[PDB]
Amino acid sequence: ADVPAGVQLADKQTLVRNNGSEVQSLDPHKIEGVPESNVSRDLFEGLLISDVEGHPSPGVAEKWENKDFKVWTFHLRENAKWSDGTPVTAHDFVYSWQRLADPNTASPYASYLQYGHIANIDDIIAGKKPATDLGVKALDDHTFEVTLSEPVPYFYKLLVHPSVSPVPKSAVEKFGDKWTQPANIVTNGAYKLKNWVVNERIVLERNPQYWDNAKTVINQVTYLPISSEVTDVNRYRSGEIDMTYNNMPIELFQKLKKEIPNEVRVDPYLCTYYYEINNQKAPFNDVRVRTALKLALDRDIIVNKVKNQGDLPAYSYTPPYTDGAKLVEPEWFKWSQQKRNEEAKKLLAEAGFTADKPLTFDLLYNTSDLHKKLAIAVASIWKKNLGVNVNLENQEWKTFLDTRHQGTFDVARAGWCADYNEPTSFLNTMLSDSSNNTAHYKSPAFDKLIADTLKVADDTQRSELYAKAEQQLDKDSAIVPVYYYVNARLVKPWVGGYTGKDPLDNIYVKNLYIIKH
Ligand SMILES: [U]
Ligand SMILES: [U]
Ligand SMILES: [U]
Ligand SMILES: [U]
Ligand SMILES: [U]
Ligand SMILES: [U]
Ligand SMILES: [U]
Ligand SMILES: [U]
Repeated sequence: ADVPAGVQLADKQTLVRNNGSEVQSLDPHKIEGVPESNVSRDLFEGLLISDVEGHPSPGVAEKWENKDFKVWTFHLRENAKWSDGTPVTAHDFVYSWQRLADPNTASPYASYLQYGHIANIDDIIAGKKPATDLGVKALDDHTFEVTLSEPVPYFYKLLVHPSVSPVPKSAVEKFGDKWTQPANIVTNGAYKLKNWVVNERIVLERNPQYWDNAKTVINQVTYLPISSEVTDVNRYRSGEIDMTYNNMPIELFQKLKKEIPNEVRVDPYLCTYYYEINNQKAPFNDVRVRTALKLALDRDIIVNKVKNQGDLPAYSYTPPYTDGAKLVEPEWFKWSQQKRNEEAKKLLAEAGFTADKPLTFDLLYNTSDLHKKLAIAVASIWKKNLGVNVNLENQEWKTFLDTRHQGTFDVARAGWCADYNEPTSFLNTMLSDSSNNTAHYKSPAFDKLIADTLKVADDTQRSELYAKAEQQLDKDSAIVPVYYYVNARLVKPWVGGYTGKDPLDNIYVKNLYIIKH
């Protein structure tokens, strides 16, 4: 943390953050969500990290070079250590990226190495070559070299993500799936794991072996798993929570802006809220049905009337303000809702649905006051506008993600936030073979458009291809875009270091500090 001249620090440097839900895991290769990544950034540190404003910056690698954007060489700082005192080396990264790639690990983020185009990853994911053929090597203990199959000028931006953080081989190998328990885990970030009580709390304590430990200020941070946004706000206002999770309750938000304006942080956020359609399950394999659902949803009611927190009506998957996005707003988005409603009704009537044999399906969401309120509103809008019936179903976070991967669903509430600020951080998840493709969308036309983006060495041609890829996605109505998020959360006045400037919201508790109060 960089504490400004003249700020008086509190004697007690502890922080309590709400984290939305119980994490899927603390293993960097088994996680895919925001709550998981929130904890992962304090415990495991990769090659690069985001600074306090979100720019990719030195992490374990103090400096790096690239040859033709294909061969990337990372110079690892000599004093990088794990919490047990042992050095962090390039061998740790070699083992770790191989483990990520290995199909036996079944990482939801195995395809992150396809997004970076690391040599031989397609063959490794497919079981054709062993994980040891991945194009990574330790040239020495402090030098990690990555070889890509084609030039990727933005490759280094990918490297702040938890899936490419190192994991300690000896603990993994010795304890298997219990390696992340507090008695066994070993970490290389600014913190170490102290306590982990499922559905209660995660408590982290400063890691004195962290190379940048002298600049860490917070000695202990607790992450809570509260999925009720009302409850989070309540325990924030009671004094227990210093930073809410960034999901705000419809019940209280308007009141909060008038009651504690200075605590209500609202900043840009590269995330999209949408209804994910299971594209492989009838009748959702019919484009007429998917298009009907997309068009009948009334974003103006949802965004400005029911939620009204500053979100923007969405017409794409990639947020339009992503670095490199130059998207074309489709003509349907400019129509009246009435006109969208008629076309929708028309498509379902065309698809064989009637008042007597209507369209009935489930709407799955992760337990939340916000998602439940939005799902009820969407259910009523779809009922009223299109005559479709929906059965709402909530599931806890971890189970919810597994259901989507399983494909044991119809429609699910969903949100995707960028892992790196470039359109492919969204678009790559809709590739036929992506491990993150829970829409189960498979389009050769879409796959080809994205494959072509690294076959040109021109930024405008690349941006035109992303725009066309979004148009392919939209034409197929793979999903139902709802709104682009704003990052809205409450932060006590004594919490220093949170700028709100990072559109990815990659917070590190090592950058924060408690002001005397
Ligand atoms: U004190
Ligand atoms: U650049
Ligand atoms: U940029
Ligand atoms: U269903
Ligand atoms: U509620
Ligand atoms: U460039
Ligand atoms: U105080
Ligand atoms: U105090």
